Amino acid sequence: YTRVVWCAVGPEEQKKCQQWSQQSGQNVTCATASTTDDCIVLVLKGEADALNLDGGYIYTAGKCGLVPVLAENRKSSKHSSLDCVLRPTEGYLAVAVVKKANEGLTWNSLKDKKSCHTAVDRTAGWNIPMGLIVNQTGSCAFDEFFSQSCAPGADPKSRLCALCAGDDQGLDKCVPNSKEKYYGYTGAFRCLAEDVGDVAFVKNDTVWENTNGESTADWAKNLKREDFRLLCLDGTRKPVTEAQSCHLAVAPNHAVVSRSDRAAHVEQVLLHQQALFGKNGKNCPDKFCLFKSETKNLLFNDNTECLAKLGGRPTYEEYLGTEYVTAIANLKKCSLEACAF
Ligand SMILES: CCCCCCC/C=C\CCCCCC(=O)O[C@H](COC(=O)CCCCCC)CO[C@H]1O[C@H](CO)[C@@H](O)[C@H](O[C@@H]2O[C@H](C)[C@H](N)[C@H](O)[C@H]2NC(C)=O)[C@H]1O
Ligand SMILES: *[C@@H]1O[C@H](CO)[C@@H](O[C@@H]2O[C@H](CO)[C@@H](O[C@@H]3O[C@H](CO)[C@@H](O)[C@H](O)[C@@H]3O)[C@H](O)[C@H]2NC(C)=O)[C@H](O)[C@H]1NC(C)=O
Ligand SMILES: *[C@@H]1O[C@H](CO)[C@@H](O[C@@H]2O[C@H](CO)[C@@H](O)[C@H](O)[C@H]2NC(C)=O)[C@H](O)[C@H]1NC(C)=O
Ligand SMILES: [Fe+3]
Ligand SMILES: [Zn+2]
Ligand SMILES: [Zn+2]
Repeated sequence: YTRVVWCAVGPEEQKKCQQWSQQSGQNVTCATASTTDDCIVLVLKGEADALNLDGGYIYTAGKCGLVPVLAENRKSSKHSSLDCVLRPTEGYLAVAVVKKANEGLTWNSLKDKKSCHTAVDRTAGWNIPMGLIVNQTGSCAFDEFFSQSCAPGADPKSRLCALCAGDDQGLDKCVPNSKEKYYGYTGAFRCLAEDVGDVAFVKNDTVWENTNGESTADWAKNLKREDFRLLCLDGTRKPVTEAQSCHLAVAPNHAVVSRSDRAAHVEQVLLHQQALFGKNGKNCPDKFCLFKSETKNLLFNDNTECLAKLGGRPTYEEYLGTEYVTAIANLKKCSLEACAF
């Protein structure tokens, strides 16, 4: 009776999920929704069991009673003796990236420029940068800071969606799923790489994984790290190698969430699923790899080494931390106690 229903966001994730479902022998089956919020609703209704969420979405799900179950864990440097599944998470660096050729663009001259965001409500793409901007300008009119943007999830007829391109046909403009060309970490970075936007709000890893031949994708194969600069909060610009000293915040890792009454069951299935399809899995790269999808980051981030257990059985507030949680609450005053559904 240990069957788990995963929630896929958009048709590309659905496709990957179906493959996983086939290989799992129906231990995992798939539900699909157009947006992450819709997937959250499916979980609440008990029509789906779980999905992997960015920190920003964990906050939404948390208010509605969903709980973190396992966290994405990437390549470490320390803790190297301890196993991946037991190793603590280090969190990723949220950064703002610009073209080197775009001289004189600093943090202090971002107003009226063109911005690329992963999606509304996400940590590096929205919550961190817009929280900082709202704070600095003392205004809730974050919708009027940049001249134009691609922020998937915003009103398709607003300036916040002006730069979004939609799918292979121009349909689904600004939808918060991989159908939108400039959606997510990869899409937001592509938005910058193609000079549609002036700045991209992504995490540190995105820059590295899509430059100097790390990505064989059409738009990325010719990109060089040296051609990019990170915007620091002190008004300086640094090479992408200096992320440790030039980031906007440290973000809590993406995590699997489920309804609390299903948490234990979801955990045991997943631990077994990754033994089969994880980084060193029995059937990866032979038959299926759960953490691969050609830089598209479908279901999970492509740089995920393993899903790790969470020390101290944390609530959603403890995981994201009190630092990050307070930032979100303040930004959400612009747009204390309620589930948003
Ligand atoms: C006071 C208000 C707190 C905020 C709200 C409550 C949060 C409650 C949970 C957080 C507990 C704090 C750290 C405990 C931890 O598990 O982590 C390290 C301990 O690891 C081990 O070796 C355990 C080995 C176990 C063997 C025994 C079986 C050391 O911690 C330090 O190093 C860790 C990796 O080297 C980072 O995870 C951690 O930061 C964390 O990194 C991420 C970036 C994320 N953004 C987190 O939000 C951040 N921490 C906080 C508190 O925000 C960092 O401070
Ligand atoms: C935008 O501005 C608000 C207002 O300052 C920032 O919220 C504030 O965040 C700090 C740190 O999270 C909170 O201060 C304190 O933290 C210490 C722990 O170090 C704690 O001991 C104190 O009780 C206190 O919370 C502060 O409470 C909080 N202020 C308010 C009014 O909620 C927010 O972080 C800023 N946004 C961004 C993205 O920086
Ligand atoms: C930013 O992210 C990049 C890529 O995720 C990190 O570079 C990787 O670091 C590991 C060891 O920590 C190396 O073994 C990998 O080969 C690197 N990946 C690539 C694609 O080059 C980098 O360490 C991160 N920077 C910070 C400051 O966290
Ligand atoms: Fe994220
Ligand atoms: Zn820092
Ligand atoms: Zn606790």
